[PDB]
Amino acid sequence: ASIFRCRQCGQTISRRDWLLPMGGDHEHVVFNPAGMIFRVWCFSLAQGLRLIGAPSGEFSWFKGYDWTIALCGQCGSHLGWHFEGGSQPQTFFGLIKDRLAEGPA
Ligand SMILES: O=C1CC[C@H](N2C(=O)c3ccccc3C2=O)C(=O)N1
Ligand SMILES: [Zn+2]
Repeated sequence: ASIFRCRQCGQTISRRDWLLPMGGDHEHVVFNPAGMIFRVWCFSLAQGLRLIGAPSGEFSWFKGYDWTIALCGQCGSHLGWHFEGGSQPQTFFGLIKDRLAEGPA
């Protein structure tokens, strides 16, 4: 199981080989201001998304990064966020682990 697809429609999104240990773990669990919990997996790279609007620094979970919502490009399901404007790396993807399906290439 080396590739991740959108759990709702099957759109190709990312790969196990593209997981990124930010802060020493690719997995981060975080809460938004509405108290929703997200088990976030960091990826260096993703595809098949649509990044919505312009970046925002408000409530950013990752120091020095601004965020844009990442929808599945096919079905519109909220898969995570694209993070940017930071350093080493300048950008990365934080994707919600239970909204993805993992399986064979
Ligand atoms: O790093 C992030 C990404 C965006 C995320 N976020 C949300 O998931 C959310 C839902 C409702 C209102 C405001 C927010 C918000 O800033 C958040 O809390 N931090
Ligand atoms: Zn989808």
